[PDB]
Amino acid sequence: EHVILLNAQGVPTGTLEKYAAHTADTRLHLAFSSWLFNAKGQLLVTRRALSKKAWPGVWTNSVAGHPQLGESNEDAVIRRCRYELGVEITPPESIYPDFRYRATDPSGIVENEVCPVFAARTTSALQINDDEVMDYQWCDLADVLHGIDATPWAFSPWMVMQATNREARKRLSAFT
Amino acid sequence: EHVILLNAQGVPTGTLEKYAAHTADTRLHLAFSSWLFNAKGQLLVTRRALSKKAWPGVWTNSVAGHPQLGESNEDAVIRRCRYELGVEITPPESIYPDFRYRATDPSGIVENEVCPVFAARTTSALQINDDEVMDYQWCDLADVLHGIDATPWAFSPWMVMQATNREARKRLSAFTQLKL
Ligand SMILES: *[C@](C)(CO)CCOP(=O)(O)OP(=O)(O)O
Ligand SMILES: *[C@](C)(CO)CCOP(=O)(O)OP(=O)(O)O
Ligand SMILES: [Mg+2]
Ligand SMILES: [Mg+2]
Ligand SMILES: [Mn+2]
Ligand SMILES: [Mn+2]
Repeated sequence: EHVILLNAQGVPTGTLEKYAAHTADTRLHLAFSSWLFNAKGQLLVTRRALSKKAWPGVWTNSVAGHPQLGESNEDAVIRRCRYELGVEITPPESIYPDFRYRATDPSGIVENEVCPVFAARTTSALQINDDEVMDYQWCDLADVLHGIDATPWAFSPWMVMQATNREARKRLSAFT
Repeated sequence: EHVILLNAQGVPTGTLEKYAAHTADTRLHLAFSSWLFNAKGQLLVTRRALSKKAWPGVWTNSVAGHPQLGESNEDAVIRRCRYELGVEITPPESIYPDFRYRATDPSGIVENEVCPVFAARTTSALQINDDEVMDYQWCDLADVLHGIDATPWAFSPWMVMQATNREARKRLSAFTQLKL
């Protein structure tokens, strides 16, 4: 498992093993983020396990990860959905293609990522991997957005940025 | 370091070392909770360190803990503000003296408490103890209660229980006024 190093524009230039890649000095690399809703249209919010190297125990959007060499983003989303949440989904759709971001977690670990965002529908029940997810909630995107809007700090900075982007937010609410 | 065990009545019967006291079988014990406001009237919200035995890495109100033998609840609040936040405060005001709660944390640790709740004002800078607190925010009370109303699952339930109590809530409003 690797992350794909990106140059100034997003051209891959190499790889690092995923664990060695996330440090206090994390270099720019490829990523994705996805927002999952159920058939009923509830938003799935997850809490990252205490063993995640970056933002452990943080409430965030449904699923995020790092596409591997030669892997489509949509495939990356599907893979991590199965891996973290043991869940099957509809074909992921673009919600925030240009999302890119850098931040530092309370322990000083950095994530530095070009991160296209997607939305999709689960088509199966969840089967949680507790090495990745320590908790989750099915809720209403409206309340979730109220929450991000009221107390952003209660949530991952990445989740907050995606939901604060006008386009992404409008797309998530129409997805719903 | 211990907790003060209480019988069915809220009456002390002795003590138990703190760590050992908090398990899946936690006995009723004495505790406290405090909501801290700075001079501006902003509420301090904190994120419990990852190493906390109960609700590690969870967002909650400013400070909480266990009064020790011979110590008053109010001196408890004061000591813990110093210990966890390194911050001095005004005399803790009682805002929810009869709060009592039981809850199981994401890993099964139970907390079972008689937990009088206080509010105070800080009178010094923070010196966060990262053995106890991994993150904090200064914010507007109304915002926090909106976050609490919207996604209550994103916070420790104790903060939520205390905050949805009408009088404790009104008392907390009193501390949002600026004060020099
Ligand atoms: C970037 C947006 C956030 O760091 C996505 C990375 O997700 P993460 O869950 O940390 O990666 P994995 O461990 O591959 O799931
Ligand atoms: C009861 C309200 C919550 O469990 C107070 C105990 O909180 P905690 O901060 O975990 O106690 P200490 O470890 O003594 O600080
Ligand atoms: Mg992930
Ligand atoms: Mg405490
Ligand atoms: Mn990464
Ligand atoms: Mn306790």
